[PDB]
Amino acid sequence: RRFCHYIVTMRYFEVVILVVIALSSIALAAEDPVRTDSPRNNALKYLDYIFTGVFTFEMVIKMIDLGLLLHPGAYFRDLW
Ligand SMILES: CC(C)CCC[C@@H](C)[C@H]1CC[C@H]2[C@@H]3CC=C4C[C@@H](OC(=O)CCC(=O)O)CC[C@]4(C)[C@H]3CC[C@]12C
Repeated sequence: RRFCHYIVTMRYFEVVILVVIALSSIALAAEDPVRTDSPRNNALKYLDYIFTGVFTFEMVIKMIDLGLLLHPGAYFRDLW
């Protein structure tokens, strides 16, 4: 399945990741600090669920494809 992981990251995947990043940044900029229970916060929290799911899916794909700290050139070998 590692070849599938390699091919998924190339199937226009960076653009989708960037779109998710931008939309989640706008979602962060749209929160209401003072009204902690207003419906806007309720919608943005669902948006945050979606963005968290997408990001953790990408992170798991990266773990599987590149491998953990066991060797250089893998996950945790970058601060990013
Ligand atoms: C090149 C990059 C840095 C562009 C940056 C643009 C956005 C990061 C910022 C600029 C001003 C922000 C907006 C300022 C406050 C509003 C109102 C906010 O809530 C409302 O619509 C008011 C109605 C209500 O409170 O119920 C929704 C998000 C929004 C559009 C924000 C969306 C994100 C915005 C567009």
